[PDB]
Amino acid sequence: SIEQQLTELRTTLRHHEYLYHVMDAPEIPDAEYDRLMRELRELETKHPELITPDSPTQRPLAAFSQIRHEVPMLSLDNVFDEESFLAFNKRVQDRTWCCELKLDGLAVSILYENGVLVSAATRGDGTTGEDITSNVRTIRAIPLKLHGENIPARLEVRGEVFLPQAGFEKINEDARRTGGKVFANPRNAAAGSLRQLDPRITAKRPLTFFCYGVGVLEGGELPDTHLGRLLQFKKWGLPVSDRVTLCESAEEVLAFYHKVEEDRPTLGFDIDGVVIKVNSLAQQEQLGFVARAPRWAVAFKFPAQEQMTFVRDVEFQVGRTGAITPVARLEPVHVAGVLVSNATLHNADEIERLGLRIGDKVVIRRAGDVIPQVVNVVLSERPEDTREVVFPTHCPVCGSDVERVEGEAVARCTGGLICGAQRKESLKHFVSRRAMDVDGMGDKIIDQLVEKEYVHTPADLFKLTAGKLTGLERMGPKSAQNVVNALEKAKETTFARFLYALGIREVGEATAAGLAAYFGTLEALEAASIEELQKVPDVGIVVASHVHNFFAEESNRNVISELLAEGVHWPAP
DNA sequence: CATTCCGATAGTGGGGTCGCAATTGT
DNA sequence: ACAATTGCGACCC
DNA sequence: CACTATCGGAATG
Ligand SMILES: NC(=O)c1cc2cc(Br)c(C(F)(F)F)nc2nc1N
Ligand SMILES: [Zn+2]
Repeated sequence: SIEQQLTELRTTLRHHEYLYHVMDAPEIPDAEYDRLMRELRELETKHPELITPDSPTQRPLAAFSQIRHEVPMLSLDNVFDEESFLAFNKRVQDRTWCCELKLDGLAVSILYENGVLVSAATRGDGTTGEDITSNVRTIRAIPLKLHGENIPARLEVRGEVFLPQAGFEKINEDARRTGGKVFANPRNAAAGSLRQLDPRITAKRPLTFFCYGVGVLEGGELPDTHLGRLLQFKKWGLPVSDRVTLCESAEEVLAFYHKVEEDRPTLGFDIDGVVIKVNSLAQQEQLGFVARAPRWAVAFKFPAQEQMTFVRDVEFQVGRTGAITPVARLEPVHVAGVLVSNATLHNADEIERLGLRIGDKVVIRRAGDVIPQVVNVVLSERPEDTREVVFPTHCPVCGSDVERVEGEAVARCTGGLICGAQRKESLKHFVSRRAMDVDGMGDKIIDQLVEKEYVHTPADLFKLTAGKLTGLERMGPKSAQNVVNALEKAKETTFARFLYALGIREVGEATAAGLAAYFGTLEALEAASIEELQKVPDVGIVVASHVHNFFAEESNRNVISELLAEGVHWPAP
């Protein structure tokens, strides 16, 4: 019953608050609480007459919980120049543009139920995000209540939370006065603001919001035009950029891009491109989505700001597949709002292309306004003393022979199971967000688990007890029990995540999804010949043979039978 | 047909902010 | 002792 | 978050 449903929710919420007052605790540390507050708002908005004056929603810091988005929040593929846009355009035609500023903030999804704001979440991994409702409620530009006609029963508004330049500078002024923490740039400051435990701190940071999209939608009368939906949003009280434009050709899109580039300094806030999307919702549904991103939109980026620094060293790091990746250690320099000290160098071939020597002066940028990249050596400034970058012929960790197969770029450690670096990075991978998802298990504790020889394969993680853990460096009684707990909860996975977690060569997230959908179960998968494997969409000789060799080797079957015995499971399909 | 091209994925890599709890300090 | 500082890892881009 | 070497399969002559 719904009367029964409300009291049950209200009673546990007031239990939590009473436990909190009585322990004079610094916060309700249980994620249950923010979740139950969400469940109770939903139910109460759904039955507005049954709301009581002293209901917990009518009003204690609480730990952040999570929100699943049935409609994924994905990424945008990038284009960096006019010719790449044209190739985007042709790809669309071959399978009207609404043109928008790409606000530099973070993505937030806000669920209104019957027009009443009920939750807000971050993107997370696309499916599951952080519940940040309490922080979002504080944002002046986001209404608690929609107003107007044909408001849908359920409307999930997607948008960008950002901090304008005057608000960023305001907060840094406050920090400088009161000896507080000074922020590096508006993008990373906006993300931080939204993750405060304490909504009252978020409230003093002048975050604003612009809508760009819809998630779930049930009821209402929205048009089939995306701009049309953005104008409806605005009729309902939601903030929408004054700059959303319709373009009828690729040439008009290019003029929009150049005009926004020219006007960038006058906007009052930061942006990192424009977003170009298929305006028609029915043309968007026909174009669909790749694993990572829609086929009907790109981000068209502006050129990234460059700076000069010099390379102090080049180190070679060992990956889980044995890959040896060079990394430049740079003299720290500021670039577009952040301190850059490192950049990948990809491979031996790239180093040769740059003709990079240790000591060289280099041009550096944040690729796509994010990730350090080395552009080129400045040869005319090369110092009298520089040193040759020698690629490792022996694994810097375990000592084994490095092998590079004829005509391929990547050089590997041949140590396999004896390599500690490989051991460590296979576990970091096993445990990662998109695989087994074990909270708390990062590089340091994995580094010790392996160094101390406590874990040899993944099933060993499930045997660790809190006592075994407490004794480690930077571990203790509470963090030990948190890890045993996380490991317990992570046993319930999915067939795809499990396949992904094993680190079969060439089998990453999308290919694991693929084998899982096709084979249904692990025994089918295990019994496949190289030939039935090649039937799976996007599985070819190379993937077939890795999948086959892997399941063929008893060690690998035992890893799995062991993880199965430690209690790892997923739903029968 | 062999060959080249291209869409998409796998497997690497970066910096900032902040919560929790280990540790240091008082 | 408990209070301040800070290592680590989650999570934003 | 990006780069891009690679894979698998579609386009070319
Ligand atoms: N950062 C931005 O301002 C922005 C981000 C978007 C992300 C996605 Br995913 C989309 C999609 F169209 F795919 F939903 N649109 C967007 N539009 C925008 N203006
Ligand atoms: Zn090695």
